[PDB]
Amino acid sequence: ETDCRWDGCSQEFDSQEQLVHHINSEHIHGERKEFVCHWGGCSRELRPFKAQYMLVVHMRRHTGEKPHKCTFEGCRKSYSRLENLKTHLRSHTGEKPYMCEHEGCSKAFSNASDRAKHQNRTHSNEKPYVCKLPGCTKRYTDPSSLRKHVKTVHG
DNA sequence: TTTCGTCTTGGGTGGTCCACG
DNA sequence: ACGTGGACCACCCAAGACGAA
Ligand SMILES: [Co+2]
Ligand SMILES: [Co+2]
Ligand SMILES: [Co+2]
Ligand SMILES: [Co+2]
Ligand SMILES: [Co+2]
Repeated sequence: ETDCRWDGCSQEFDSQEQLVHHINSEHIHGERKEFVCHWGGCSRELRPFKAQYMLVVHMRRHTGEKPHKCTFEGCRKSYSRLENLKTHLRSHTGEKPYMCEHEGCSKAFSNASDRAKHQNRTHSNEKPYVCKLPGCTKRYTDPSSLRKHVKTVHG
């Protein structure tokens, strides 16, 4: 939010455009000696990336930049991951390209991942969002059901 | 080369919604 | 006679891998 925080760099700024410009040119762009974020609190410190285009997407965490805009006139939602914008898209249509494929369900998602939750969870059997308050033994399929409990109940 | 493509896997929030205790 | 608990979903989004452009 308007100011590099790359280790040592001190450019404050005016527009996302510029900052998210400076990074790719200043820090991520050039060099032939390995790409790693060096941003303040980076949850990976220096867990280098494989390719360097991968770092580049990562910053969008740090930067805030969701550059894949939606097209459907009127709507103005970006994302910062292509995959995402793709799905955000279908919703404008109803496109559920992604059927629960396996064992014999026939239900489908606008996207792959939600198809994989449902997919594993809804045909679960186990419930691994077990609450961890002693004298409960309360477990659910999804973090949401859990979460609601450990706080409607405990907490 | 590197980057994409698209999938897999995985860490979240807000909620409907209704059935059964 | 019935309230809520919790299964299931919608959106959120990071990142591997591995091959294709
Ligand atoms: Co900088
Ligand atoms: Co970082
Ligand atoms: Co849109
Ligand atoms: Co299914
Ligand atoms: Co509990």
